[PDB]
Amino acid sequence: AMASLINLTPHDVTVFDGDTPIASWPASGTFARIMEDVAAPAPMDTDQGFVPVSQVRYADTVDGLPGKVSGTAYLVSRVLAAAVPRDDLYFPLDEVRDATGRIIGCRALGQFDH
Amino acid sequence: AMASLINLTPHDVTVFDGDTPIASWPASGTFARIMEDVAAPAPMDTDQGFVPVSQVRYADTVDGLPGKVSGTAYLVSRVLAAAVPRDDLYFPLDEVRDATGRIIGCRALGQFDH
Repeated sequence: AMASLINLTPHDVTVFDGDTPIASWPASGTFARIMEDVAAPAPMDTDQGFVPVSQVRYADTVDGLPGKVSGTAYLVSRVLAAAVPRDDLYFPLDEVRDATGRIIGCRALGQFDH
Repeated sequence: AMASLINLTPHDVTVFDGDTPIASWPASGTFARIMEDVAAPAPMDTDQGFVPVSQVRYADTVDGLPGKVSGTAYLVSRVLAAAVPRDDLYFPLDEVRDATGRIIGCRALGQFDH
């Protein structure tokens, strides 16, 4: 039935119903992500000239993502949710922005269908 | 040797060396992405109250991504590049922002190491 969500993204997540925030989860301080190692750039010859290109290697595990348990689930980046086919991962869906374009909330959470 | 890059993202991609744009590729109008179908939200019972959650289904192919050829490669979203382990996909790396936080360029391109 009821679950609590822990926010593993760098920003507070707030769901808006119209102008009313109906749920909010503070950034936990932990950022669930697949860690990377960005190599120094090497030059690529393009029509536009020489362009720096870095190879990016990624870990085989996720950092900052707790284990599944009954009754707790996780707010993560959409990119992580796409990469990790777990059914306890939720991401902000339908971003709500202020006039400057800054994200202040979302209209729903999303879950990838597996 | 030399390659041209087609920009399959919604924004112009400009690589900066310091304050100087050393390469730029205009948005082609085609956005390479795995297409989605977002279901109507269903309620999830959370400690924060009832929250709308949409299931998101994704296609088995990529839309807007041309076939590999010698001498042409593709600028795509980092999220697509992560999902599709092709060696002709490049994404903006090390975003350069103006004072308002708007992305105006990048310092390099990235490629995921396979």
